Amino acid sequence: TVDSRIPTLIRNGLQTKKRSFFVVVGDHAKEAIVHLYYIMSSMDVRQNKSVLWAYKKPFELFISLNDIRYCYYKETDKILGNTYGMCILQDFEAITPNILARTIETVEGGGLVVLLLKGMTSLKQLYTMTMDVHARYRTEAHDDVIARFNERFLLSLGSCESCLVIDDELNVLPISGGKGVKPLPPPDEDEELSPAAKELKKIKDELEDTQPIGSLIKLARTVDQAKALLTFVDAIAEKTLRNTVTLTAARGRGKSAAMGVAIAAAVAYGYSNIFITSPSPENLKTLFEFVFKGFDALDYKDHADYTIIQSTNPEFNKAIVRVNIHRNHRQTIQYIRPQDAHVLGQAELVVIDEAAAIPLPLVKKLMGPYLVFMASTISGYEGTGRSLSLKLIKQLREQSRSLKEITLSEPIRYAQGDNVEKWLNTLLCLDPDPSQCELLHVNRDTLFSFHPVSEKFLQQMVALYVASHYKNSPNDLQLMSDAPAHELFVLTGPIQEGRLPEPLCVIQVSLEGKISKQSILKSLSRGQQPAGDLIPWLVSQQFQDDEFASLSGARIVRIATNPDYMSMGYGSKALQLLVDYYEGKFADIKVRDMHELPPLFSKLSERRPEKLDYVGVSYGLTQQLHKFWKRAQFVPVYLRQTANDLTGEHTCVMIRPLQDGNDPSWLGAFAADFHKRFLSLLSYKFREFPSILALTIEESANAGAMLDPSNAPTELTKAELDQLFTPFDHKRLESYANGLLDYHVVLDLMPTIAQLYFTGRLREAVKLSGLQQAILLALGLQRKDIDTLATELNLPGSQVLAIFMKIMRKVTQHFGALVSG
Amino acid sequence: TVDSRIPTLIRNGLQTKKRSFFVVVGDHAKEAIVHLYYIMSSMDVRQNKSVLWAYKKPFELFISLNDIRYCYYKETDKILGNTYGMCILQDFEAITPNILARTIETVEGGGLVVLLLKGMTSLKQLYTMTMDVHARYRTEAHDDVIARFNERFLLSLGSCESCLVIDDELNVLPISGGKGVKPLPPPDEDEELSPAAKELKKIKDELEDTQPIGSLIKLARTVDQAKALLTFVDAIAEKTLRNTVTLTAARGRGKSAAMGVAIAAAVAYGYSNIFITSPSPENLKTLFEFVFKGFDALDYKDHADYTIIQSTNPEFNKAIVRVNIHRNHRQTIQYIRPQDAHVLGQAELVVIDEAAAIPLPLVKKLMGPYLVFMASTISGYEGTGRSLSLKLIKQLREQSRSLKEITLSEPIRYAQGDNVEKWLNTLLCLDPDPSQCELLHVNRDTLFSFHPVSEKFLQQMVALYVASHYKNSPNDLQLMSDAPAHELFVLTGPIQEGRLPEPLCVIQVSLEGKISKQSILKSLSRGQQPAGDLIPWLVSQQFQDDEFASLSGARIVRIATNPDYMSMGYGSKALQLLVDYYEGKFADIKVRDMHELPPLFSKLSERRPEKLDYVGVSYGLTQQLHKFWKRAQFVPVYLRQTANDLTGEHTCVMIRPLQDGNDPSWLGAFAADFHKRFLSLLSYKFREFPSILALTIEESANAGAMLDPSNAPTELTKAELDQLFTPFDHKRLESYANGLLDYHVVLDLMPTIAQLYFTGRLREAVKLSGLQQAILLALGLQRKDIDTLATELNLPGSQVLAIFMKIMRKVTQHFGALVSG
Ligand SMILES: CC(C)(COP(=O)(O)OP(=O)(O)OC[C@H]1O[C@@H](n2cnc3c(N)ncnc32)[C@@H](O)[C@@H]1OP(=O)(O)O)[C@@H](O)C(=O)NCCC(=O)NCCSCC(=O)Nc1ccn([C@@H]2O[C@H](CO)[C@H](O)[C@@H]2O)c(=O)n1
Ligand SMILES: CC(C)(COP(=O)(O)OP(=O)(O)OC[C@H]1O[C@@H](n2cnc3c(N)ncnc32)[C@@H](O)[C@@H]1OP(=O)(O)O)[C@@H](O)C(=O)NCCC(=O)NCCSCC(=O)Nc1ccn([C@@H]2O[C@H](CO)[C@H](O)[C@@H]2O)c(=O)n1
Ligand SMILES: Nc1ncnc2c1ncn2[C@@H]1O[C@H](COP(=O)(O)OP(=O)(O)O)[C@@H](O)[C@H]1O
Ligand SMILES: Nc1ncnc2c1ncn2[C@@H]1O[C@H](COP(=O)(O)OP(=O)(O)O)[C@@H](O)[C@H]1O
Repeated sequence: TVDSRIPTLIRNGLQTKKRSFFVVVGDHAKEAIVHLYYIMSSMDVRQNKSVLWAYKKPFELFISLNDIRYCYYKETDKILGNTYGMCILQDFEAITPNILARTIETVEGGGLVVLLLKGMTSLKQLYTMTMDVHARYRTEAHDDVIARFNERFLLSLGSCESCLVIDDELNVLPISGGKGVKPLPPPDEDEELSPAAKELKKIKDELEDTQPIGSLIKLARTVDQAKALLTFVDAIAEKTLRNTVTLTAARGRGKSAAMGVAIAAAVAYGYSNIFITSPSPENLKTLFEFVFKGFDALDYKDHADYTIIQSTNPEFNKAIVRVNIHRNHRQTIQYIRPQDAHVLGQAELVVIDEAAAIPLPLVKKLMGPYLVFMASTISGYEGTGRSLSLKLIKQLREQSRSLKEITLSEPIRYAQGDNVEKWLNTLLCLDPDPSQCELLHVNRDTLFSFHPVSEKFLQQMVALYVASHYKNSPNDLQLMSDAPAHELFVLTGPIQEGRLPEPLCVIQVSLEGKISKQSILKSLSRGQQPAGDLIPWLVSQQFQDDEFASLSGARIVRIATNPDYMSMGYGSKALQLLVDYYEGKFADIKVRDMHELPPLFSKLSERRPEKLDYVGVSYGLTQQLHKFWKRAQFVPVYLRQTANDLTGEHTCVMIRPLQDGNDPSWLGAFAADFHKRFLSLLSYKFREFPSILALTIEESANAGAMLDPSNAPTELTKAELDQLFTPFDHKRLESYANGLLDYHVVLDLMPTIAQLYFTGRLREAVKLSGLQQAILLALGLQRKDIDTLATELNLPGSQVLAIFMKIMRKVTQHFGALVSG
Repeated sequence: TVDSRIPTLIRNGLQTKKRSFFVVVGDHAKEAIVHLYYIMSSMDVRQNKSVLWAYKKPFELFISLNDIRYCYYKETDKILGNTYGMCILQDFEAITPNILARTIETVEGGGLVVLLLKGMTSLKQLYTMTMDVHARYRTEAHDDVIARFNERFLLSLGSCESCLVIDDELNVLPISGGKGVKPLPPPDEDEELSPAAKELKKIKDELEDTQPIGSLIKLARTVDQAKALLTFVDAIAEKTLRNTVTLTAARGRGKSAAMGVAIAAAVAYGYSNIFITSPSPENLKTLFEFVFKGFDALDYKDHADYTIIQSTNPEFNKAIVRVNIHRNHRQTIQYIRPQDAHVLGQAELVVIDEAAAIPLPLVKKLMGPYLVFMASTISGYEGTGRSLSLKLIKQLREQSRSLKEITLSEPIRYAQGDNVEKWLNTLLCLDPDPSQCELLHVNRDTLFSFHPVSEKFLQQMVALYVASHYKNSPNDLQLMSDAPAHELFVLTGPIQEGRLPEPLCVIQVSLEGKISKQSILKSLSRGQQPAGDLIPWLVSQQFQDDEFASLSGARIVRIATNPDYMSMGYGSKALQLLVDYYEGKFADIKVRDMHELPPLFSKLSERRPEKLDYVGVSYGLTQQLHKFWKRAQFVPVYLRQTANDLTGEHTCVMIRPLQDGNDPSWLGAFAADFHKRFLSLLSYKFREFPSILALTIEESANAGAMLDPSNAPTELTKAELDQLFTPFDHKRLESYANGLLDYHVVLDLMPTIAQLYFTGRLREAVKLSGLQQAILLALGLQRKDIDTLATELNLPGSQVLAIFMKIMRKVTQHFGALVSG
């Protein structure tokens, strides 16, 4: 006698085409799943689909009757863009937030989601379970890890109306939030149909006569997708290259699939040069899948009218790089990286999938005097921050000849308003004068306790620091929840009682350091790296130092303010409060844990700070971001040569010696060493730096070198000048300074003069303005051509020569005076 | 009573459609020309065309009745691709060989060519005329200039059968070679027509039905041009991109015009991406002229089916850069420079006009997996050497899927076998064991005396040294003929009597130097440059030296061997003979000058050489050419940073101190100064040099610095090493040498280590192989990326790191031993 709730929930999910959720507890879950599949199959025959099964590393007879796909947790990326009738998760030890999102969105509506839990006497042991991720965050300085994600995961099962926590012998648990589910009325679909379906049938048959719309539009499944297809084709049909269509929606809405049909329409419309740009070739798996689907709807013949060129040479062997069409005249569909903007000088259509993830300058150069298609993801898994989307939307409007924007709401695989989708979005959190503001430390125990007040703030703070991420990674939530030493700080204004304060800025601080001299020397003699810390474990390796790792410090993992209050002062003010705080300036029912709840908003005054020596931040170098860090008295110590592939910017590490009463000389050695490294390294992979940006780093690094008085530079004597330049070199300089010689001859002297000036030897003798320093820096250490410098400075080439010659007569006169005197 | 020869010659030229030549002598030539035009017009009405007139800086009534175009001698390039019924040259002072060719080829068949000569008592004063060109060759060391081109010009008038040296009062001179011209038989063209015309009419009407050939083929004027059109279109019609058509002919044959119709055919055939590459946009004036002519034959409508985009922004405002076609789908015709090979990744047709003038590597990268059209000029004005054409033809055959070659012979504007064309080609000369060979000095007085034996050798030697010129410049003949100090040397084998020796190698040596210390200081204090000499006038300016210009030397203006005997030894052997020779090791009838003729083949033994200090050569740097010069014991002194636009290579100057018994130390200072300049300048515009090529220059320059013993480098002491690297830098080096650190960290030390090695400080301490030196040179002084180095060396990137790490453990151990010891 099976319980009647399981058949009731299964029928409810199938009738409305919304996913159902189940969790099995026990060591004999094989009996449960086969009974679950029996109920699902005995009530409907349209669900005999693939049963996705994921593990890290009778039932025997039944597994040989239905299609089962076994996919590894690390290999779950291969099932992207697919559809399965049931998702199964077996090993709890490896279901990260990223994996949970990936294996859930690939389930069709009306299916089942079943999660396998190992044999348990009671469910109270799940909150303290070990994982495969706390093993990452273990450090010798901070080892103990408190598991909080499992606490939130088990408490959130009650907030899902389609979740049934089933048992080994088919029994329901009180923690399940769907125990009170009532059966739906019997379906009546013989004549009555959903209004969206009637609207979808209306638009399909209305344009059936017209071609190529009549054949392509049958591929659409939603009204929102269909309206995008007409919007795309309408731009194509005008045969005018002054259009631009921007599409934004969530993940799983069909923007990429609708993008492919738009491209297939353009091919049939007589378009020769078609280009696709995307952050990764992986994102084009579905886009190129529906181009062929659209081609099949157009009755194109394989190996006769089109060919598929697969770029199997690189690691992404499955990626499609080019498709050639030779029906009447040779038409082509080429996939290029966003950086390759030179090929687009002859194009007619550019499709930019996931344009939000592309850096804004790349999109700016990608768009030209042709037709551009754009798609973006604003919510859901792998979403984008609201700030970058706003920047992209505003930028396109400035360029506007015609721009049209559309949106998609209804999903494809599951009905809108899905219960499991809402539960997962909530679980992963996918979607005043500064002087009066005060910083508050957020207690992580109450924050992730799934309390209604706690949950509301968690959504606000999560959306605060993911508002600028190029891609939304849910694994960061696992990081904050289960970190051993990460502390969360929020800056709020003066807020009255009864109203939760609005987070104006969120700072995540990780405690780093306390490295024993044995541990550093053990691994500095090898190539292995625990990578528990970043700032102490990099400066020690980069500088081959032994004392810095022994210090104790903090790493600013993430700092973000509200996008509405940007450039107002709520970020710098939070940093100063955080800096002063570390300076010691402030002296089987499983209900939510109502007890053991400390004040969520524990003020900094009532908590004693730790004794810290420095604060460090590792961040992607940008001119605006660097200016903010330098304002907070940070000095660079490191700057990675290999620019990040996704963003195109170099990682920069800054360290501030916040502790007062301590020697500011251990950092003076680090800043000086980097400063002398930067000058010589300005020609290796730093040649692409703008002159102004590279100058600012040099000034900041030089300022940091002044923390140590022993690093003060000495003047240049006459004896040193003679050792550096032969009399032939001097006579060349005098003639050029008089305007009697071309500048090309005196060009080998750039490294000598520029190094002398920027190392401080010539800095006090001759004073140069901001513009002259930038030209000398580029010509001397970046080895930039004059024409390249003229373009970058937005100045004529002759004017650059005039400024450069001004630099010489200042240097030439001092050199002559030094030798003569 | 006018003489009957002028009407007879005019009728002869008109009937056969060959140009006629006249020369007028006197101060009242206006009476002669108007009588000449009267005879021309009174006998035919199809000659009332434009009368081109060129000057540097009644008749009044008659000039207002006919079209006259006045063009400046320097501005004669604007009449390129035009057609005129009569060419007039007035000022003898500026009719250079280049100008003479330019103003002659633009005359239609049957027209007149009249050259105006100022009033003369006798013609004997023409041989000694000053010009506007000898003013260039005047030098303070060598001032007197003997005019020989005018001597050859006046003697060659007798070798032209259509040249009548007319007088002021219509009288003929004995020097004229057409005084015995007999009248042609009366024409019979009512029914009888030339066989070429019948063949031309046959091919036009045969393909009249077929389109787009039927309309385009009417543009052809010769059978050879027509056969090219069918050859071009046949490649287009196959719709297969595995074809390549190479066209070679003389200048004025119609290769460019036939190229345009081929492009217009491709547009009508459904070709979207069409690209044109040429050395200069000027060469495309006629090609783009006939594309529109072909478009008009296709009845394309301006501003409705095609648009003309003119690149007026640069200096070549008349150049057409792009043409867009939007009849059915957007088709385009884009003009790109040969260097821009990245855009061709999507193309369907590439037209390479004047492919011979393009460097071979550029053509190699221009051709890809598409259809390529090629045209070249092999003879006539602005021709190309036989060596480069052979290199291009062979290279294409190696790449062969299908290749077809065609040729054109019959001209367009004038009938084949034109008398004036043959006279001009002759006038401008447009078209054994080495141990047994001996060098011979060619006497310039007899060489340019127009003697039948002398003329035959002149054609062989001219074709010898223009066999490698990218473009054929006839002004060089004016240089050799009227130079004040240039001496011509030819190397011949042992040849029996009665047979003129075959020139195996020709060397043109210009005597340079003897600059007073006042003259150098006068202009070294200013920016003006007489530019009479090159090697003494550049080393003095580049090095700010005062003694080198006072020396006496020789410049090897041009050295070329027979293309059949290349890489055999006839060039190096001639150089050694020339070097030893300067070392003093060898103790109104105007007939051709039969008297005053020295031995044309005066041996070096019977002529006393001049006391010389050095021999210098200015040449375009190539790896093969540099190896030959270094073998002859030459050392570089200069290397221009700005690569030549046409060829893409940098000018290099080498100097050899051939004089024995003299101090080889004045050059040791020059070579050492360049060697220290090259190391620092390897990052400014020399970054494009291959590692092997840049290494060879460094070795050669370093070897030259050894001529001065005082320039020998000293060893590196322990004190110097500590001054260069801080203990942090040393500890970084030890860790990397052990394989305990990434190579990116130890990268700022490249300029320090590479400079130390290549300056000689570390050269004797540590020995590096040829491959290791090249990697260290590029990574240290060229700042090349590893991936760039891996591609250039045709080696995997990991292997480059392995070799680079080998370089360190040699340097690291010496540094440790130096400090420890
Ligand atoms: C706005 C803000 C800076 C200050 O906020 P404020 O508004 O409060 O500025 P304030 O008024 O105080 O001073 C005024 C002065 O600030 C300046 N300023 C004004 N506006 C801007 C501006 N828009 N940008 C910059 N500077 C600005 C200046 O212009 C002005 O000078 P001015 O005064 O006269 O005008 C800060 O709060 C904020 O939200 N930044 C956005 C989030 C962020 O990135 N924070 C830094 C994180 S570091 C550790 C870290 O994790 N790094 C990473 C990052 C990514 N990745 C990977 O890449 C992927 C995603 O990228 C992937 O996810 C992965 O993660 C990674 O691996 N590691
Ligand atoms: C062939 C030749 C070198 C030796 O002749 P050989 O056959 O005899 O060589 P040999 O047997 O003695 O030694 C064997 C060794 O020679 C080597 N070697 C073997 N074959 C080659 C090879 N094909 N090329 C190179 N090196 C080779 C080596 O590979 C082998 O080593 P290996 O041994 O084991 O194998 C010489 O004779 C010759 O024709 N060179 C062609 C004409 C030329 O350019 N001469 C130099 C002129 S400099 C002053 C000057 O005016 N410069 C310019 C030039 C242009 N421009 C502007 O650019 C426009 C036009 O460009 C425009 O017109 C304007 O003018 C300008 O402004 N200024
Ligand atoms: N018109 C359609 N017809 C059928 N399936 C579709 C359609 N549109 C989307 N899908 C489903 O959605 C998946 C594609 O993901 P999609 O939502 O297009 O990515 P994105 O979120 O980038 O738009 C495919 O696996 C497919 O099953
Ligand atoms: N098919 C043609 N019809 C008329 N004129 C032509 C034709 N072909 C060549 N010409 C004449 O030749 C000139 C073009 O020079 P051309 O010989 O094509 O240059 P290239 O020597 O590079 O082929 C034009 O001025 C034109 O008058």
